Amino acid sequence: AMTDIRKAATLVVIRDGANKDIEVLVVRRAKTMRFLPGFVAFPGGAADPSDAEMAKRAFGRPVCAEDDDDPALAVTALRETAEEIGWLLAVRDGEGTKMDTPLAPDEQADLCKGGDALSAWLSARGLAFDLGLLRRIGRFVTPPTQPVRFDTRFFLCVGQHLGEPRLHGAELDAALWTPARDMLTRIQSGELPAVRPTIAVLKALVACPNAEIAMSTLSIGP
Ligand SMILES: [Ca+2]
Repeated sequence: AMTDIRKAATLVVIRDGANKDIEVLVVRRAKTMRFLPGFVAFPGGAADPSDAEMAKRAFGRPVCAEDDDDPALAVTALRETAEEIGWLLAVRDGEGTKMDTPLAPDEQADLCKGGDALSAWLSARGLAFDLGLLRRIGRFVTPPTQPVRFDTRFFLCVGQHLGEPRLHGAELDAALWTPARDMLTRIQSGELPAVRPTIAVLKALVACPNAEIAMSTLSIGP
């Protein structure tokens, strides 16, 4: 009756792909999940307390940040992405050297234990996120007609350097780089379910000529 509106964030990782179309990392929730089984989405999830702590050690600020919680939510998005697909995006040290390697299976497994695992892994290394590599592209609150509600902050970043996503555990049954047009058609046709914000991001990416133009202009309006 008095539904929690859960703060969350999602990361839309893109690259310039085949046929001059943008490609994006998507994941699919396993049929065994209790909430939204089989839904396609981008990596993301609920805010954790260590997210704002890591944001205070971060470099820079998200492009098109408008609110005081944008740095913490950018971190939420980056953390959830590392847990889901095994890559830590936008990491650097004090000298500006970028991390460009994936997490080993064991480090991804350790990050999925939750708590302050990511904050600890970064702080043992003197590393932090460069939030300047993310663009705030939207904010969506689930309609009050829904029994489970989120207030989700969407960020965009470019992953032209990334290899393949790697899963940990059973929550997701698939993860891949897909042209945004391909995925959109599959949702519009009814083949795969997706929440409204997911569709609206895919349509924005399809209208966009390339990843540089997206990092300069992308915005999802309700
Ligand atoms: Ca997640």
